[PDB]
Amino acid sequence: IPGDRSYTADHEWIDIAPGAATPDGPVRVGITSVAVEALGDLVFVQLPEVGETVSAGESCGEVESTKTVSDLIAPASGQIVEVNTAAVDDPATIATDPYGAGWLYSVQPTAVGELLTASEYAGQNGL
Amino acid sequence: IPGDRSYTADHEWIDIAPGAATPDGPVRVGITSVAVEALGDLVFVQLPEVGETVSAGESCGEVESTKTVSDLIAPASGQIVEVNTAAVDDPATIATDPYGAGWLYSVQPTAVGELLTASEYAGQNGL
Repeated sequence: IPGDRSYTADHEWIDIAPGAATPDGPVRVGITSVAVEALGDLVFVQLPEVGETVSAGESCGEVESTKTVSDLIAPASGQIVEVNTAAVDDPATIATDPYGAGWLYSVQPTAVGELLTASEYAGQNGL
Repeated sequence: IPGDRSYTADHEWIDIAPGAATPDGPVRVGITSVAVEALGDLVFVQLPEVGETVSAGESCGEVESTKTVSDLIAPASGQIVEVNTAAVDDPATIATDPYGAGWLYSVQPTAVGELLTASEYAGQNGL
């Protein structure tokens, strides 16, 4: 659980350093290693469209394994700027590298929901 | 993670002790605390019917939160002897006590799938 980003109780991360101001630029969002182990082998991923406005705490897509369908819950309100199409196309990549090449989208934030540090999130997950 | 029972890579348990002969009695199945953490607050459970024959590794029911639907994958082949109507009627009970009052059903096993010890299952999930 990289201490270089922030996390949600719903097992996502957003690349705002904990304590930091929300950047004057697009920040990537993804799922945690704990979500990967929860889900199993990923088979389908549905992302918001580039240019859509999402809201913190609202369901804005899904990740899906052979056994589980799980809603993506936006860590931040804002406009979607990029989607990681390599991730959608080869969802096995998300499981390989959830904090790196497996990022799911980037958002330009106007607001953030409840965010946890890596320590707080690790603690919620018995780590 | 109670050391007294067996676990699957899909985040269930079954009350067969490590190295125990597959028993003459019915044994309980349920989900692990890792499963609960991942799912969130549970709002709906679908279990197999009493009298139904299930197959190890086959999807035999479902647990559901507001954000996730997740298939129950049978740890064991066998006949469903009993279901926890209490947990189906009050699924919050499952999050509160996944290894005790939150058990889901009991099965009379004729076979078992891949099972893991408490420690092996802990090691896969970094606990």
